[PDB]
Amino acid sequence: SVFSERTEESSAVQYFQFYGYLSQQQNMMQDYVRTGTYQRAILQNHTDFKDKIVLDVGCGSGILSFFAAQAGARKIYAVEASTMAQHAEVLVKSNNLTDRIVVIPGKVEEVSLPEQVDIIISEPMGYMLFNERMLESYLHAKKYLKPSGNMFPTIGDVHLAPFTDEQLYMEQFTKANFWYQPSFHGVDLSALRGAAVDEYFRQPVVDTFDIRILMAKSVKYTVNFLEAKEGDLHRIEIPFKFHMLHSGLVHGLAFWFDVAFIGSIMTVWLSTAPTEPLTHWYQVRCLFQSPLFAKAGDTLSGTCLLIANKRQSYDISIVAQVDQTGSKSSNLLDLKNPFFRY
Amino acid sequence: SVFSERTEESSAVQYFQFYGYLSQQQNMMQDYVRTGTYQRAILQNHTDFKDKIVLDVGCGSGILSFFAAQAGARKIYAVEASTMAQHAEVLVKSNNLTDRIVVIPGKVEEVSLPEQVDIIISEPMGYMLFNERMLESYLHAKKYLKPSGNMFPTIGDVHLAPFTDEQLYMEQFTKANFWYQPSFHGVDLSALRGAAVDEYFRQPVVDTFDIRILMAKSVKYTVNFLEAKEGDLHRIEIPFKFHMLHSGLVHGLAFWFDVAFIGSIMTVWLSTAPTEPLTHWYQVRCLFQSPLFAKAGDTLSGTCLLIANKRQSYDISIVAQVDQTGSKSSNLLDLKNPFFRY
Ligand SMILES: N=C(N)NCCCCCN(CCCN)C[C@H]1O[C@@H](n2cnc3c(N)ncnc32)[C@H](O)[C@@H]1O
Ligand SMILES: N=C(N)NCCCCCN(CCCN)C[C@H]1O[C@@H](n2cnc3c(N)ncnc32)[C@H](O)[C@@H]1O
Repeated sequence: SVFSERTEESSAVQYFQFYGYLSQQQNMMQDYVRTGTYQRAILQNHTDFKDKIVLDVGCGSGILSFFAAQAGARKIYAVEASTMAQHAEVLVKSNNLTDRIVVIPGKVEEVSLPEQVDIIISEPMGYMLFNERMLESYLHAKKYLKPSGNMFPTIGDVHLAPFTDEQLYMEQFTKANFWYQPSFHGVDLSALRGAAVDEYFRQPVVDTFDIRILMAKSVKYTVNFLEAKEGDLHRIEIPFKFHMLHSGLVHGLAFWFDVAFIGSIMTVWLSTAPTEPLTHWYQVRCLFQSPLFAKAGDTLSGTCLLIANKRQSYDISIVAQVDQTGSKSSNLLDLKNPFFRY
Repeated sequence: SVFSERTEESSAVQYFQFYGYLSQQQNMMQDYVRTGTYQRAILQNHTDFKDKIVLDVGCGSGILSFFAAQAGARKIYAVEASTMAQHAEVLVKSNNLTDRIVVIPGKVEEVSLPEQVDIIISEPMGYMLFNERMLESYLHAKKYLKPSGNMFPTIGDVHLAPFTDEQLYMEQFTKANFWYQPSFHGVDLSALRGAAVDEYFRQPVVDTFDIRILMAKSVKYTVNFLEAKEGDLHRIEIPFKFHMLHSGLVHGLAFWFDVAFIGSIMTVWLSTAPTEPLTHWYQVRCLFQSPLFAKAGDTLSGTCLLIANKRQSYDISIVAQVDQTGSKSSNLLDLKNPFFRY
C-alpha cells in the first residue's frame, strides 16, 4: 500500500502499539481545548453533518465520530488501524449507535469503503503540525471524497518566529559539555564533544514560553487540505523574511500551528499559539548551535526545509542569515527525538 | 542468529536506536553508584585483568573496556550493535589504545572473535534485573570463554517483598475512573472502565519508596552467570513464602536486584535495594488488582512466573494467597510498558 511503501515496518508497529493504549486516548481526550474546539466546530456546523456520510480517519476511541452522530450524520465510517478499533466498537454498542457508526479496522490506505462520503474528519496534527506524517493519510482519504466534499480541519497554518532564550541555550550546552571532560574516571571523552553538541542541538524543544521572548512578528505558511496532494508533504519548503523588532541574540526559531474548520455556518479555529490557552501540543523550538546577533530593523531571512523520512517524521534543515551582516546559522533537526522540557 | 530468532525486528530497531544516542550513554555514565562500582570491581581485582584477554558485551561508549585497560588487560574485544560502536572507536583512538581495545560492530550472537577470552564484562541488567533480555546475550557470549574463565558480574540476585501503599493503589482507580462518565462531551464512556483498570494494573511501577512500606523480609532468587545457560532465562519461576512482620493490606510485590563481582582479590557488590543510595534502575512494584489482608505472623505464599516475550521483555504472572484465610490474588503484568512514576 501507499502506507507500507512510505513507512518502515519497525516504526509502524511502535506507532500503532502506542495508540492502542487507553491511557494515551485519555491523555488526548483530557486536553479540553482540543476536544471542546473539535466538538464546537462540528456541532456549530451541524448542516455539514445532518443526514450526510462521514469518514473519520484514525478514529481512536471514536470521539469525533460521536460528535458527527450528535450533529445528525446518517452514516460514519470510522477507520482505525490500532487495537483501539475494538474499544471504539464497544463504545458504539454501549451508546446505541450501531445503526450510524461503522468501525472499519485497518489502515485508510488499505481498507475498502462501500460508498463515497460528504465530509472527512480527523485529528492528523502532530508536533510542529507535520510530525507523525498523519496528514498524508488524511489527504490519501480524499479518494473517498465526493466532488465538493469538505474536510475538517480544512486548512493548517504553521507559524514561525525568532526567539531569544539564553537559559534554554545554556541548558543544552551544559548537557553536551559532559563530553568535554579529559578525565571522566580517567577517560578522555573530548573527541566526542562535537558529536554530542550536534546531537543535543538536533532535538526540537517541546515546551511553552512567554511571548516576550519573540523578536519579530510570526511568518505564516498555509497548507490547504482540500487542494493538497499526499506527495506535496514529502518535501516542505518554508521561506521566511523576519523584520526584527528587538535587538539581541537570536537563539532559534519557535513554531506553532492553527487549524481552521471552514464550515457552511461558521469558521472555527483551533490554535496552539503561545498567546492562547495551552494544549498538549505545546509549542516547538529549534535551537541554533551558534546564536546570531541582530539589531532592531535588521532582516533575518532563510528557509525551513522539512524532508519526510520512513520513520513517520521529518529531517528538518534550517538556514538563517542576518541580511545586513551576512551572519549565517545552518542547523539540522531530527523531529523524531524531541526534548520534552515541560 | 539466536538474537534475531528471539527478537521481533520492530523491538530490536527501537532498542538499538535508543542506545545509539550519546545522551542515553551519558545518563547511564552519570549514575555514580553504577559507574564507580564497576570501576572499583575491575581495578581492585587487577589480577583478574593484568595481561588477560577480555570481552566487553555491549560496550556502548566503551567505558568498561577503558577500566579493563587501566587494570592492565592485554587485549579487549568490545562488542556493540548500535551506532554507538563508531563513537567508541573514536574514543579508543583518542585515548591511544588501538593496540589494546578492538571495537567489533554488531550483535555478540553474530560477530566473530579471533580468540577465546579470560573474562567477560558487561552491564546486562535492566529493570527488575531481567528487562531487555540482555542477560541472554551475556550468557550466549560464554561460547568465547576459556574453561575456568570469569564473568563480571558473576551472580545476580532478584529480591521480592510484599508492600502496603494505599495511595499508589488508589491512583490507579482515580486514573481509570476517567472512563466512568455517562456524558463526557455527550458520550457514555463507562463500558471501557474495566478495560482501563486492567491496563493500568498491567503496568509495573518504576519509582522508589520508603522501606517502611515493606511487610516481610525479602525472598532472594539467584542467577549464577558462570553456570546459567541462555535457556534458563526464557521461563523464570520464583516461588515465595513470606512470613508477615506487619499487619495490613498487601497491595503487591516490590522488586530490586544486586549483582556481585566475585574476583580473586575481593567481592564487590552493586545493589539497587531501597536501603541503598538511588540508581537509575530505581525499584519496581507490581500491584495486585485485589489487595490481600494479612496479620503479622501469617504466611503469604505463591509464585512469580516470568515468561520471556519477543519484545525483549517479560510477561509477569503473580499468584498470591494468605495461607491462614485462603484469600487469593492473581495478576498479569507487561514489563515492556512500565509506569515511570518518579
Ligand atoms: N499529541 C500529539 N503528539 N500528537 C497528536 C495526536 C495525533 C492524532 C492521534 N490519533 C487521533 C485520534 C483522534 N480521534 C490518531 C489515530 O489515528 C490512527 N491512525 C493513524 N494513522 C492511521 C492510518 N494510516 N490509518 C488508520 N488509522 C490511523 C492512530 O492509530 C491513532 O489512533
Ligand atoms: N538505565 C536502564 N533503564 N537500563 C540500563 C541498561 C543496561 C545496558 C546499557 N548498555 C551498557 C552501557 C555500557 N556498559 C548496553 C549496551 O549493550 C548493547 N547491546 C545490547 N545487546 C547487545 C547485543 N546482543 N550485542 C551487542 N551489543 C548489545 C546496547 O546497544 C547498549 O549500548
